Amino acid sequence: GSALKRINKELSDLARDPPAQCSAGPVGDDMFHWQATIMGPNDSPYQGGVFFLTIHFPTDYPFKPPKVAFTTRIYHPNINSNGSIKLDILRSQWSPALTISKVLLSICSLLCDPNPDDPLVPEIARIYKTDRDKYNRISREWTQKYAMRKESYSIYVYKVLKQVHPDTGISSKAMGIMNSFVNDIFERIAGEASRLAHYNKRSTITSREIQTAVRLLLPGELAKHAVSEGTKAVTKYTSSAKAKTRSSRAGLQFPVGRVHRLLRKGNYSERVGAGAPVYLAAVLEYLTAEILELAGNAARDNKKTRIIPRHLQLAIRNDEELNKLLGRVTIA
Repeated sequence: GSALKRINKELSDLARDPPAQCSAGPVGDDMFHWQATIMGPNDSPYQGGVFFLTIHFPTDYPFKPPKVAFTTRIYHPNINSNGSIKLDILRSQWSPALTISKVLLSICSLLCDPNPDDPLVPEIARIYKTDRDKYNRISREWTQKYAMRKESYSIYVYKVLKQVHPDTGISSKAMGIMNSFVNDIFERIAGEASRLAHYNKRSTITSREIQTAVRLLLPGELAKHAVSEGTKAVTKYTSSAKAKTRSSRAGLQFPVGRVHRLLRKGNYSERVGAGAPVYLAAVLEYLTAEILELAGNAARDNKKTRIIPRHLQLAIRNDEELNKLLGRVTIA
């Protein structure tokens, strides 16, 4: 679609020469929903703070303006508690010629030079005009008080397979599918968790939002066992000593740090608790163990010692719950 491609080009343009004091990227695999971070302009009382914004592209982009709003509380004549930004380009003076990079730069200038004559919060716009010292001081108070290549898991898939079926291998084509399953589950769970975080106005994704997403997106026994594996992992991670590896502290084969990084890298939320990646990592490992156990069992009926894409198709189709989860994923 034109909207998508236009969005993808701006990202490419933004990626090469990012805007000063700014950065933006999609949320998960959703190109129509971005997260943006602005470093406190040096020529402003907001210096030192990191402000988080949300961006939503309409279907008719670039012929319609993007919906931009602050998720971090800020004190400004043109920004209200809803994060709404009164800026001419955002609504009145939209043009397809503008870019998200230009928008963000126009917002930065707005923080350096407010427009108190066309205000969104009158009290702030009055304090700004009559007592600039009071405005600058409160701004810093708020700044201080509020603004402070598909992934591959071949090793861990291999490690789980060695636990479940020590004498069964997996072809390269079968391993690629595994990576597709793990990445899809990651995207869908994280995506939902992000939704829940924004929905309830939470700046940190914790194991709480990871569990609710699992309980909602996984069917029947898969969800019940998944929730059990995620809980057992988070319990072991808290009690276990700090000296050993995050994955080891949770008794998992999958990498917590990598998941934790991806949780941040994906812009699913402003922050990500330390429990969240453990929970998701445990959930990812369990499903991998389930899929690999069935596939290997499938490779055995045909007297094969190496899982191939066919045995993966079979293991999913033979299990009602898994097929409900992995039906859409392609299997060549």
